Parts: sequence; C-alpha cells; structure tokens
Amino acid sequence: AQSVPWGISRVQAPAAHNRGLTGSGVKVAVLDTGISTHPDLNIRGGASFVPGEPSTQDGNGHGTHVAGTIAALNNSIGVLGVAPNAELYAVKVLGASGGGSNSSIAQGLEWAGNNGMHVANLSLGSPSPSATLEQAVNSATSRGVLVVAASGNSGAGSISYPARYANAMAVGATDQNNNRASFSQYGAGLDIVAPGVNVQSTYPGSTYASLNGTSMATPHVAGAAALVKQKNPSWSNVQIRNHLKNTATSLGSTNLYGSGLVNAEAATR
Ligand SMILES: [Ca+2]
Ligand SMILES: [Ca+2]
Repeated sequence: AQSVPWGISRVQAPAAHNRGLTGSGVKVAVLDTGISTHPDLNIRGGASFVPGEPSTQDGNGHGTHVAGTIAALNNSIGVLGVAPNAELYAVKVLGASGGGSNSSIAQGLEWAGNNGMHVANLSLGSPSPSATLEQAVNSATSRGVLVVAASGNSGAGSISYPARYANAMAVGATDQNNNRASFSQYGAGLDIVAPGVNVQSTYPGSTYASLNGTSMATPHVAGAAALVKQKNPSWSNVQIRNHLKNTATSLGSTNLYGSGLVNAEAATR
C-alpha cells in the first residue's frame, strides 16, 4: 500500500497531480550523499565528485531520503514524491559521513549546468562563505539551472551557505502546525519554507525512514519547481522562483518564513 507523507499533502502536491502535473520531462539533480537503487525510485543517471567514491550509490541514507521526497514513484508501495515523474540524477558531492568539500559541491553544480538540469537540490550547507561555491552557484544559474538550498539546522537568525547567496533559493522548515521548526535557520535571504519535521521517505535497504531538518524541507520546494516547469516549459529559473514565492501561503514575517509555505496547488493554477 502507498502512503502519502503529511508534508506532501501539506504542500498540496496531490491537487497538482490531479491536474496532470507530475514533473514529467523535468531533470532534477540531487547534490547529496548519492541515491541508492530502491523499488520506489527511478534514477536516470548521475556523477560522483567524491574522491574515492566513484559510484553514485548512497552510503549514508540522506541523499536517498531527499530523493524520495522529490520523486518517490506513484504506485502501490512506499510513499509519493512531490513530482513523482521527475527525472532524477544522483550527483554525489558528499561522502558517507555526510560531509564533503566546497570543491566537490562546486563540481556538482558545474556538472548540473553542463548537463541541462532544470533544478538542482542542495540539501547541505557550509558555515562560511566560499568564493568557489558562490561562482559555482552563479555559473549554474546563468546556464539556466534553478538552485534550491537548505537554510540549515543551527536554529540561528542567519542562514547557511550556499543558501545565503543571492542566486540560490533558500528553504527553511516548518512543523505540522505551520510554525517554524525550532532548528530552522532564518533571516536575511530566506525565500520560502516547507515541511521539515517527521518526514517519511525512501532509505537505503529498500526501506523507509523519518527524518527532521531543512534538508527535508528543501526537496518539497525542488519538487514544486518541477511541477511548475512541466506546466510552463518556457519559464526560466527566475520566473519559477518568483512564482513559487508569489503563490506561497504567507505565514507572517518574511524574516522567519520568507514568502511563506510553498503551495503546489496555487503555483500550478
Ligand atoms: Ca510509491
Ligand atoms: Ca539565497
């Protein structure tokens, strides 16, 4: 039996699926710890930029979990993605420990741009600015990729990098009451928020797990961007970004919530 995780329902993705929008034909790169083969996922390709981890399989679990929130398959098992027909690419920029380098992350972004990805999901952060990261984000953006990044889980009033760079869309996390999750970083640069508490998704070993974090929120937004691109094939990264903010459900102060809660229904109206 297939279950619909609460956050998928909260961003109203099934309404968009009922309009026939499922992310078909949209290329989405997951820059993370990899993505493992899973009965509820379809991986179309990928690349690794971790020294000594030449495969794209996931030795951590984080990347597989993030991938399922974007595109777990619509079928008789498991869970369901915001964009269950999106084309998933596994771009390994983090090692099994969950950490990587600004150089691997930047290589991943360059790969996404060079390979015509439409959306790049970065459920990761670096605590400090890096000109290398910034130029990579800028480069991918100028080639046409929409970069979506997590605000981070320290609870502080400033957001992590590369989410804090202007050309990266910054996503924070809400809970089931549509309040900001205590850990979700906020402040200058925050664009939008999405469910990030008790998020069930796909996990290595053909299983499912629940996790918390802005890493879990971010793929809700990447998924929604995929639905908007299927409806509006000519739209640029910038148009998609602005339309998501414009159609989000306001939750209050932009400092804490950016435009508010991503709404897949209102954005594909
Ligand atoms: Ca499924
Ligand atoms: Ca930003």
